[PDB]
Amino acid sequence: LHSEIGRLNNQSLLWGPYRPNIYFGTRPRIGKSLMTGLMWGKIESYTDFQHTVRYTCEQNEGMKGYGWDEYDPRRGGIQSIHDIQNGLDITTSFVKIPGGAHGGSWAARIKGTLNDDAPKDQKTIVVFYVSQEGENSELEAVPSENEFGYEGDVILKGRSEALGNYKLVVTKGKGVIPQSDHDLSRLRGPGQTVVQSLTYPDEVLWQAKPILFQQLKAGIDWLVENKYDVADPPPPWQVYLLANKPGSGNVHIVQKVFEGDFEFDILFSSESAGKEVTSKDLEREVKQATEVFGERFARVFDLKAPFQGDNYKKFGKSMFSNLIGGIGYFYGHSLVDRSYAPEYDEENEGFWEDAAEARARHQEALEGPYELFTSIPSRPFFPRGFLWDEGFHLLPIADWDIDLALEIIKSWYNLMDEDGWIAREQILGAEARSKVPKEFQTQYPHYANPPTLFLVLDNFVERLRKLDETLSTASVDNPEVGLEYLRRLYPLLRRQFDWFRKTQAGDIKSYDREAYSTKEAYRWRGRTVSHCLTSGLDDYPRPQPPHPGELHVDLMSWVGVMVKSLISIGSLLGATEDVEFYTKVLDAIEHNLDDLHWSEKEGCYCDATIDEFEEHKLVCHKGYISLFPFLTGLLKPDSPKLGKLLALIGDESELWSPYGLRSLSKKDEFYGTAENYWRSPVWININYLAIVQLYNIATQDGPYKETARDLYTRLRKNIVETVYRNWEETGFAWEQYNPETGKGQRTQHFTGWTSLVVKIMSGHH
Ligand SMILES: CS(=O)(=O)c1cc(Br)cc(NCc2cccc(CN3C[C@H](O)[C@@H](O)[C@H](O)[C@H]3CO)c2)c1
Ligand SMILES: *[C@@H]1O[C@H](CO)[C@@H](O)[C@H](O)[C@H]1NC(C)=O
Repeated sequence: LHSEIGRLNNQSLLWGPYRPNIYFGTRPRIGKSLMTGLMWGKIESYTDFQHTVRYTCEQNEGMKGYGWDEYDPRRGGIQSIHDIQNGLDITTSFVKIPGGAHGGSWAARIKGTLNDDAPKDQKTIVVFYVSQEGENSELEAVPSENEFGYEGDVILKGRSEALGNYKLVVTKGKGVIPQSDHDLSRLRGPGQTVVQSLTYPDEVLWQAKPILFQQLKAGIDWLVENKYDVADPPPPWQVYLLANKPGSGNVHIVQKVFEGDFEFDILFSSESAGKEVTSKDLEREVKQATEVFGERFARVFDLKAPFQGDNYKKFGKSMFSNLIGGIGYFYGHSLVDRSYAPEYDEENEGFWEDAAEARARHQEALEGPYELFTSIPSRPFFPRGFLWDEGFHLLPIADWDIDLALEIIKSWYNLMDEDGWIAREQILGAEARSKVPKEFQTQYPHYANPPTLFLVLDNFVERLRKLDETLSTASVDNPEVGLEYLRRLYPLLRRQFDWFRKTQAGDIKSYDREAYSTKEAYRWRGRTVSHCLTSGLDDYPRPQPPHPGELHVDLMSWVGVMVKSLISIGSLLGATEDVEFYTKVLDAIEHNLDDLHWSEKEGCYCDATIDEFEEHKLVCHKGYISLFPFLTGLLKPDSPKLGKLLALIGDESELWSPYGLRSLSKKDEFYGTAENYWRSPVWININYLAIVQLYNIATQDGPYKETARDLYTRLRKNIVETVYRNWEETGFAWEQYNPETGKGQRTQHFTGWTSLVVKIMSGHH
């Protein structure tokens, strides 16, 4: 039955708009297959279209906003794009139709409406670009009856091992098509849908913009050669209309020009299924998907007071939809330094200069290929897998569709190498790389990232203990299936646990350090004078200078999160030998958090170094780091240390702003200094951890029940309202929030862990 659910999940999830790096495009969960993308831009001049054309996601003055109004990857959804530069409001509706043996069928409606500022007679170029990778696959444009292009539908017939036989149709659509009275119309026609069918080597098919522009340029060169000149030039929109040449190839460019509003459909029909998909099917299944999205949202994200209002529900639907709508399928080689240079051990003072010298040997090489199916922080800025971000992303997604979340977890752990390393940043293939400066592509097998994916696994375990509808929960509804998933993943979780303990070890034994355990102590590898990128809190202040005797309380707390998860999963699988070890490690971390990291003077947890005189020193910088044992759920609800942490959390002069918890205390010497990334702003991912732990204490007997209830109530309200007010004013989820003004700052379209807000509103943890 595990095998049966696996195949049905495969078939359900195969097709999607799984190219979140571009406004709109489709690909299946197959490395070398059929991909589509949408391009559009106004044309007012002989030179403007190169500057107006849209393809890859951006955010700037020219784009008001964009995102998914509703989305669920098994069914499809609706995207809204508000383009000021091109004066267009665009809708892309995408729907999946199950059937046959090859992942089913799908359809898209593209609709563009001029805004009130646009010229009513605006000419808009729209391109549908289709590519297919594979040695033994075929794709052919059926030629038109008409001389110069198509009056009706463009039909593509293709075949592959992976998709079987299929037909991809771009409909005639509705809208005025401009007609040229120019002499050129005798050879190029007066204006119509055109198709160019081309072949390039498989590895460059993703470069749609340059491929398109090379064809436009060859057309303009043809005009120059054949005496079309500035004495009497064709109109711009005819100069940029490709000569019709349909045929077979691994690239097909479908170009339409519209005057005023337009719409057209894309119908992908799987031959292995029944009747071919129609525009009538598309309209019906779009209406059905909305109805089903609506009913699941009310069940899963039942917003509690005081966020019951319709405004909050629309806000919640927008944040959730953009998070799950960012799901991508990536395929290609990663760039990895596999030298394991001894400088990467960082055992000496000044280790950052040694490691810089090693990096400057440039022994990094492409390896793979790998695939990844994952949500992303940001379409315009970070359209790729980040390891600790994905733990936050999957908390709401698992509520929606636990089988989807387990698919993404499996996809991530299938990247783990023999030693137990997953790269914190997955840049798979040339397309993924095109967005990342070379200096920043190379992954390092000594760089960790917080194991936040274990949190998702903890939610799954608690749910396990206590057709698209049925599939979404198969892995909890059928315990045999749930357990088999954990049996197969369990060794990889354990391998990662051992990797952390082996590669991120701190030094107790070699200094004057007293503690309950000689073993449990941790130091993030990879830190520079001003940074610790691997912790996730890039520029949160750490001991100066960095030093091989450093110990990091967040890293120890993360290892606690992992042991506790392995106790749970180990127990379920009857791995008795394993569970007794985990139990002794947990006990050791509990004691060593106090013996190495607790400051009585300051009343919080601290990172540690060793002095100029080789002695253990605490270095206290009050902020997220100070609370880590509490954020990760390691403290007993009666702990005196908890009470001191609750006082710190609640203190307005330290962490507590009207807009949420500050990353760093106003009292710290490093408040608002340097890049001020994690040195004052409010981050929703760490606020979400605080909110969940306060709620845990508020719904249990103990000395802090009422303190925790008050802080829970207020922090939930402060966080939700800051994210909502900013969404209402800007249309955006932001990366972080200003604790003086409450303004969203840094990166827009951060959905992204800012979307946890939908879990905070729905409550009941
Ligand atoms: C002056 S700056 O404000 O542009 C600035 C200051 C400092 Br210092 C460092 C950086 N790095 C750039 C950078 C690269 C890749 C992803 C991110 C986004 N975040 C950063 C999160 O910290 C990380 O936890 C999270 O996984 C990651 C993904 O969501 C950012 C930028
Ligand atoms: C889905 O089935 C195909 C069959 O060719 C298989 O090779 C592929 O790995 C499966 N997809 C996954 C594991 O998501």
